[PDB]
Amino acid sequence: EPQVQFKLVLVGDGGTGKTTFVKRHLTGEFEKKYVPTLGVEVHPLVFHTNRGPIKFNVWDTAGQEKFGGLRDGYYIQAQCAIIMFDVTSRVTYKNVPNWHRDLVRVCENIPIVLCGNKVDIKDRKVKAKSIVFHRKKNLQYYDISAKSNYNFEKPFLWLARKLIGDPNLEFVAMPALAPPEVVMDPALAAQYEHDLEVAQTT
Amino acid sequence: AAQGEPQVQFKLVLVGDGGTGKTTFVKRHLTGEFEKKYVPTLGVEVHPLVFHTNRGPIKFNVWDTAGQEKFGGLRDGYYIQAQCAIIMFDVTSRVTYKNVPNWHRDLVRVCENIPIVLCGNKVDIKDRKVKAKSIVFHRKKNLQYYDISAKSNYNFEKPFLWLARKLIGDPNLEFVAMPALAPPEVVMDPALAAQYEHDLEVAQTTALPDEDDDL
Ligand SMILES: Nc1nc2c(ncn2[C@@H]2O[C@H](COP(=O)(O)OP(=O)(O)O)[C@@H](O)[C@H]2O)c(=O)[nH]1
Ligand SMILES: Nc1nc2c(ncn2[C@@H]2O[C@H](COP(=O)(O)OP(=O)(O)O)[C@@H](O)[C@H]2O)c(=O)[nH]1
Ligand SMILES: [Mg+2]
Ligand SMILES: [Mg+2]
Repeated sequence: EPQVQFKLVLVGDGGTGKTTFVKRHLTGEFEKKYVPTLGVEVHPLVFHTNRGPIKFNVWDTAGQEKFGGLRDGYYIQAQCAIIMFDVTSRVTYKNVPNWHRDLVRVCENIPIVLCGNKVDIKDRKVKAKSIVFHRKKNLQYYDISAKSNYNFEKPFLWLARKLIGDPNLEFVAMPALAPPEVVMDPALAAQYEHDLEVAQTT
Repeated sequence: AAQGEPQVQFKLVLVGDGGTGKTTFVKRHLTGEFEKKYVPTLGVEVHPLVFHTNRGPIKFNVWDTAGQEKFGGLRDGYYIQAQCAIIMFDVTSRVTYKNVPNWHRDLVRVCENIPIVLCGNKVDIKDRKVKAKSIVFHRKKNLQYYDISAKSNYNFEKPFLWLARKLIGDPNLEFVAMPALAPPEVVMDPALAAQYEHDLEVAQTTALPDEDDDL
């Protein structure tokens, strides 16, 4: 018996929280592999479902998105992807169409999740209403906070259900995660769950 | 004290045009059909549908008509004190889907804002007429849509699980075992159903806003 494993490419502008988000899964950070010529650290994030164990091999840049775009060798053969932006910085959100264009060019029809990071910060600029355009392009969306572990499992559980072809798949146990570095205010979480229902109802 | 401690129970009214499959749908729960009670003043059968959740047992008292919706509207006593509802139509007959707004408006006049599920029945029939493209304009205030097939038991538990989450105020509530159901009288194609479920989700997002200024 082999191992069920998928290549996942994590992309988005420099400074949005890609490396802080991938590093919450403790054992994946411990067993990571650095490949200098591709400009990547591949993290093996194992998750335990009701039908057995699965492995997401998450590709995280080495910081070469700050002064340029990514090569075709980073994208080739990916089976799924995450695009990230910061919700306190509008320029990171406006570059989302161009990250999506690269994924489509090299990989065609793969399941992709869009993530808005840094929702623990009070003065938010990009809100639920501005994500409607991306949902019409077939991206799935979640509000995330990498520092407090808010909604960490959501992107990986939606991607596992799509790939396997089972809408009733569940995780039976959570992976060991880095302890929260900030508190996710509970009044802000309830308001943002309300914003998303109002924007996407009907 | 199990008998002293009451029962959690809700009145559910089941409404929609004559011939849409309401009686057939409510009869799939076998113990509900065996224990039903007749009310002669209003002409209704009340079926006690028991479901077992992760926090314990609950009971939906379903009020099914005796066919007086075929000749006209229903009296005020049928609707009074309902806590939730189901509105049904037939996907091979377009006049039943066009009367959906009139059934909704009767509900809100007597009962105001109770939680409602809209069901499109008879998705086992090959030549389907009302599809997902036409259905995604009706889901608005306090309402949810599910495709359904009463003869094959397709999606039977979905309307009842969405309503229990809304009535109790618990979005993580689950059913821990299924009720005994009448054995299927026709097969629902598994590849057809998944296609139909994906069609509703993509029709959802194509109807949506994209108009600046929304609060
Ligand atoms: N408060 C807060 N700061 C965050 C969060 N995610 C990232 N940051 C900050 O954003 C900066 C860049 O993070 P980094 O992981 O290097 O992002 P990357 O360049 O996309 O890989 C750092 O100062 C982080 O501490 C978040 O969830 N909350
Ligand atoms: N094939 C099929 N026929 C159905 C289904 N539901 C209802 N019918 C048929 O539709 C007709 C009306 O059913 P009935 O339960 O009397 O509906 P009511 O008047 O709304 O209470 C009958 O001939 C049923 O057998 C279904 O899921 N599949
Ligand atoms: Mg980085
Ligand atoms: Mg009937």
